[PDB]
Amino acid sequence: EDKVEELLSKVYHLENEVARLKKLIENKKADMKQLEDKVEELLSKVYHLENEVARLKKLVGER
Amino acid sequence: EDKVEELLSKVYHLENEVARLKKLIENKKADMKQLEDKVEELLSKVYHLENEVARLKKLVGER
Amino acid sequence: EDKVEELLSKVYHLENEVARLKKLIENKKADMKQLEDKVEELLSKVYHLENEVARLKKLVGER
Repeated sequence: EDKVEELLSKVYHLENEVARLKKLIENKKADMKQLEDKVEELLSKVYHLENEVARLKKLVGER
Repeated sequence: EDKVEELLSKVYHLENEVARLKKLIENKKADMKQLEDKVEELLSKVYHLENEVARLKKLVGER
Repeated sequence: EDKVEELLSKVYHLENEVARLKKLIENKKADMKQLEDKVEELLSKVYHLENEVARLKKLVGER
């Protein structure tokens, strides 16, 4: 093929691949956000358990 | 340089950079999957601790 | 427009979009690293709570 057609085809292929990757990145970003939310909730559930365990230790006099 | 050579070089550089980024995205996706698994396990370990703490509170009569 | 100008413009647009995506990927990688650290800490906080709960169960004789 002539070089101009070659180039047009390679550029179009790149445009489609960049679009596909941009959609994947976006999806990974949203997945990360959801995971970050779950980790923040886990941090709070753990802190609550730490306080409940401390209170049980005080009740039974465990140092 | 002539514009056709310029373009061919810029396109090749883009192809290599898009490949490199596609491999990075793929790697980030797999890392996310593994992390999601660890977070699901943490959710279960926390729920189990919540049940064990509740049962201890009942045993000692802690409201 | 002539095809050479067309191509130069499409290539420049691709270069800018690839740069933008590379910066997003990099940012997602660093966010993942920070999240992985928080998950490793959560794993340790959970293990510690499991040991504290086990010790409380032994103290009160709960099987």
